[PDB]
Amino acid sequence: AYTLPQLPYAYDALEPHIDARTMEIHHTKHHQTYVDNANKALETEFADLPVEQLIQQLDRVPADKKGALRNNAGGHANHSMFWQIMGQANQPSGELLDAINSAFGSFDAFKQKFEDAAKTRFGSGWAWLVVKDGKLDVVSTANQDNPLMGEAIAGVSGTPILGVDVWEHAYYLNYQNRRPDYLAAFWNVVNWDEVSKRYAAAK
Ligand SMILES: [Mn+2]
Repeated sequence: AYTLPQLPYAYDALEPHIDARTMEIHHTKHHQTYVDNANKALETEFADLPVEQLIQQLDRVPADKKGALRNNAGGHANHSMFWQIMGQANQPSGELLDAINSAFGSFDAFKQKFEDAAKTRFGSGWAWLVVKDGKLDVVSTANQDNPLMGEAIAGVSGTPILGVDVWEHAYYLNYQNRRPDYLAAFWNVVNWDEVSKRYAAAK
């Protein structure tokens, strides 16, 4: 059903912002296990949907496969997006920048807001820039929850166009407890061409 997608770049392509050993473990170990356990939970009538569509249909799948698919289909969708919105000062332009200035006042203030949501995510989770009713918004989720899941499951909603992984596995080898330093580094590896593309597709 699902497979591990290939990275668009080498494991060391994001140095020194994210370390190569982390990129390799994160991808070949953590994401792989999300795929494995998602596939095992789908082996069911929902195994033909792409992961992005499945996680919109969780309140629908059996009551007892729901936790495993949420966590694991969630983890697959999230990490799959995550590799694609990174790439080797760095900022958006065009319509996405205009919408950022409209929703948050400025690129610099959007960053602050995105960082703050990432920092106050207590425990494991993600921070997201989403499109909701045509407008940009910053939110976060717990664990492998995704805003595509809806308000009831995820506690928030919208279509993610960018996300940052703040599970500790995402930054502990390079930054230990220093999440904020990880978050500042993350800005240097965002691929805003890809994010601009996702914004066009979702507005
Ligand atoms: Mn992760």
